Amino acid sequence: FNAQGFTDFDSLSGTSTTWVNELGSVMTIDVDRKGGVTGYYVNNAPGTGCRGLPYDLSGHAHGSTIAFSVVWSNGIADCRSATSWAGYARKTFGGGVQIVTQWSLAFVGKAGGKIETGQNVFTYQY
Amino acid sequence: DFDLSGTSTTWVNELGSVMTIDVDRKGGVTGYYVNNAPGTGCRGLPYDLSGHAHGSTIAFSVVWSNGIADCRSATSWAGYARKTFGGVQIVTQWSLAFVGKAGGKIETGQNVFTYQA
Ligand SMILES: O=C(O)CCCC[C@@H]1SC[C@@H]2NC(=O)N[C@@H]21
Ligand SMILES: O=C(O)CCCC[C@@H]1SC[C@@H]2NC(=O)N[C@@H]21
Repeated sequence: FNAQGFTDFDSLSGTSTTWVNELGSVMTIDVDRKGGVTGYYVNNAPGTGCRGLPYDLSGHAHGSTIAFSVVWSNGIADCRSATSWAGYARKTFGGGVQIVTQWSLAFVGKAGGKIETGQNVFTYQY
Repeated sequence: DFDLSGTSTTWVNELGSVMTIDVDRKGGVTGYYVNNAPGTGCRGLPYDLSGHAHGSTIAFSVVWSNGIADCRSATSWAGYARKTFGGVQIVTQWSLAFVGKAGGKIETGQNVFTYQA
């Protein structure tokens, strides 16, 4: 792969790439030829659980847009939580690459079922 | 409750969208989404869906391109299982990503899926 060449999420078709957000959480995504997204997310987000373990990641990317989800369970830690990202590619004028996302986090607290929301921007890294 | 492994299940939301999901051994989710939301594109044909369920939580993703019709957008839902009075409900927040005349926008809202056997 090359960030120079990056056109849209088609530029990933058949590539392995690592992406860090502003919280230092890292996803390592395998994009297949037909736009299927598999790999692992590492939460390193302060203030939150299940940090620094691999969590299975599945989604799809087409054109400028991408959606993917994690359930926070692998048989090691369970945070009783699932997270979903939808977003679009952004090409930096510096010739790097970004994914701008809204994430939804669903969990069941002492107060029962609840749904927290926010933004992550992931920057391509090697 | 989402701990479904071995079988398909059919869910329908307040917008009258249908999804049918296969939950593997791990808690992985494949299947198709069928949208019929008032005022949206890509209504009535199926789109691939991927995600994961475990315990009282699930998350799944649909890109709206199936080789037939493309609305150049993607949705992810995250949700929690609410027990009603046999069929479990999935209460969810969805984010919808599209690039338009005002570039990348990301709209949000809530969906309740209802089970059917
Ligand atoms: O604490 C939990 O309930 C489980 C881990 C949550 C990590 C969240 S997902 C939203 C945000 N983005 C990240 O990369 N980390 C946090
Ligand atoms: O209009 C588009 O960009 C493609 C179809 C999107 C359908 C949305 S996804 C959120 C909401 N929930 C549904 O079941 N349908 C709409």
